[PDB]
Amino acid sequence: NLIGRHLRLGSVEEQPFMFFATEGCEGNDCWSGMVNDMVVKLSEDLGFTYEYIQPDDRKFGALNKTTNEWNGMIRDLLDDKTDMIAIDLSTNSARKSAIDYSFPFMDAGIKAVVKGEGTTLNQVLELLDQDKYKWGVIGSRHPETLLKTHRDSRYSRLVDEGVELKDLNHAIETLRGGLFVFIDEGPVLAHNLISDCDVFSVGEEFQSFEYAFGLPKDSPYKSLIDSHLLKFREEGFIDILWEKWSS
Amino acid sequence: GSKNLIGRHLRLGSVEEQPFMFFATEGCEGNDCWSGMVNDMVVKLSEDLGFTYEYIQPDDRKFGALNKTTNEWNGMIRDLLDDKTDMIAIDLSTNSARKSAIDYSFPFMDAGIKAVVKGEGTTLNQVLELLDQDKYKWGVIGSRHPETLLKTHRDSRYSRLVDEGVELKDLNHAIETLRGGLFVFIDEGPVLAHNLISDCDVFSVGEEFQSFEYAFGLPKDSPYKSLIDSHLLKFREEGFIDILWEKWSSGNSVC
Ligand SMILES: [Mg+2]
Repeated sequence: NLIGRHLRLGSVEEQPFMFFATEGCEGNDCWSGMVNDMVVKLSEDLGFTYEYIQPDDRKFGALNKTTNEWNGMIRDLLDDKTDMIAIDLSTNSARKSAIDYSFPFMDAGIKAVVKGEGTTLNQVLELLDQDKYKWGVIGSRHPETLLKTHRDSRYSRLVDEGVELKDLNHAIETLRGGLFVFIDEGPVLAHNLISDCDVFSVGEEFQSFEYAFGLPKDSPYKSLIDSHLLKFREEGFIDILWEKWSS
Repeated sequence: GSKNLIGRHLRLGSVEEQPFMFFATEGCEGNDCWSGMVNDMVVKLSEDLGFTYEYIQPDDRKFGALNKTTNEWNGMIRDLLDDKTDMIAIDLSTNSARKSAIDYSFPFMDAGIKAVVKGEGTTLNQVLELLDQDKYKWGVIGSRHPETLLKTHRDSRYSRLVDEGVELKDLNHAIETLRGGLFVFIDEGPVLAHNLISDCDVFSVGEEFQSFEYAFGLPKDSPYKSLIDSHLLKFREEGFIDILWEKWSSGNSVC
């Protein structure tokens, strides 16, 4: 079904899933990481060519409830600028209302972290009842969406009253600045903070979701992508790649 | 697209597999014979999506595997392929053999293969050690997912394990045989965790291995997959699946 086809793949840098070199490379060779290794193997086995297309707005994607419009990689997919989103794309109901997901490749949860040993914070909602710590989530990323759609609207308060963060670099910078709880995703934080010995978890992880690829509704490629991703998991390839790429 | 589930009557494949499904064999009729985590999910789905349903068990009482001699399926998988059912509503493990013939819903639970053992004295650290000894017997249940995963593993020593193990008919027979002693039973983590909670003389053989999911089974080209997938994702995101596991899975331990 994919032999000879060309796939336009939405992606962005998100270590260790994807690394994007901004110079010293051309085309697909600018990309590396766990997801890139998956795409390369898919392309070899299924016989397609591909390219990566980043959203101009550099966002993952969320639905703005004021305008009822999407942004980020989700929007590029809906606009038919891409055929599939190849990244750690978290599963949530808002996205599911607009796009499909492939078979998942990894489980993930929401994790909150803070700099400084011995934090008094036991659970993130406690942030609302104090002013020693600031906190935040990154705009147009999955954790913001999950917290805003949580049944307990105190999670919407956390988002609305938090610091808006531009991207992962900005968030980690702010975290490393102290007195700041950053709420994001376990696997991304596990990598990326491996060497920050003075950064600690706040509470336990919460919400259970998956990382998958994103597909447009009625994609003719979903069946094959799903089958091959399942085989990757069953054969141990996903675990081998995580061991290869995660610090 | 246009087709939804309102007013449809679904035939759902299932069998008893505690704590996912319990089937009463007397003193009940129809859907009232069924209870468990999966039943609670189906009830909620039926209310939200507007379908009625019944459960249909395969006569062979198998989950389903592909016979490489005949190229035919059995169990719930076969019933689905034969249009006796519309969806398999159970802890249906994801594997590539099944995926060649059917689709899966969005998953509801992670699971792994787990090996357990009863016996005093020397014990085992990893299942392949079984091949180089004769103190312990061992087995997997025929036409169930662990057998399929071991038979398709690229290390054919796992096929030896299956081929040289004792034949087990179903979960009751396997647990019976395990409790008889000097036996390694290789099955699925969540199933064993629930059903062996009180067996203080049953221990692990190594760590869990192979990661897969439990999902519902759907025929290829089902007009209902999108809706079922969306609703199952919402169940997970809302914490409903976790609440049901806490409701149904065994707690405490006399051990
Ligand atoms: Mg999973």
